[PDB]
Amino acid sequence: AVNLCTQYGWPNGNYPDPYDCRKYISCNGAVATVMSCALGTVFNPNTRNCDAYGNVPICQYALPSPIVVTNICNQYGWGNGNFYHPYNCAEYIGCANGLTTVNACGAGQYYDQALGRCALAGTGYCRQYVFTPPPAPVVYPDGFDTYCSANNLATGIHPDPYSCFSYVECTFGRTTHMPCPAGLSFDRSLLVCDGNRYQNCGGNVLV
Repeated sequence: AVNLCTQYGWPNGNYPDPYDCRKYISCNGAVATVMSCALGTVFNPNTRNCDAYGNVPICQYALPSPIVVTNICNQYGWGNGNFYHPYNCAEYIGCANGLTTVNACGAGQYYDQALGRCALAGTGYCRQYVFTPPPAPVVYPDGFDTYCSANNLATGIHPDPYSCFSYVECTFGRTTHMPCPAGLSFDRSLLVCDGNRYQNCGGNVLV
C-alpha cells in the first residue's frame, strides 16, 4: 500500500482510495499514506481533495462499500463510450444511452483511458488520476461575456480558457460557457467533453 505512488509512476499528490471514498491516498515524498477526510467531507475525484458530501454523489459515505458508480452515466449525463472509474485504476465504466456498466480489467491489468482498454502494468500508468484540477469555484472576470466577440470566434464550440473542465459556446457573437459533466474534461482538438483529464488538464506536464 505504501508503495502505490512509485508502483504507478505517480507524482506526489492526492489519489483516490479504491475501497473508501471517505479516504484518499496521499503521495508525499514518493510514499503513500492513506488519509481520512474530515467528517462531513469525502474525496472528490475531480478536485483531488476532500469536499462536501453533496459535491460527490458517487460517494455514499454511510454505506458498507461507499463508492457507488453504478448509476454514474445517468447521474452525471455521460455520453456513450468507455470511461475511467473515478476511484479504481483496475476498473472502468461503459455508458450506453444512460445505462451504466461497471467493468473490470483482467487480472493484473489496468485501465488506460487514452487507449480505452486494459493492459498489464507498464512504467508510468494509471495516468487518468494525474492532472491539475481547475480552481473551485472557477472565477471568471467581469466582462468575460465579450470573449467570443473580442476573439472574433466563429459560431459553435470553443475551449474555455479559464477551465479544462468547461467549454465556451459562441452564438452570433454572444458568449456562454458550460462545465462538462462531472469527471469529464474538454478535448481542445476534437471539441468534446471526454474522460481524458490527463491530456486535457495538464497531466502530461506533471509527468
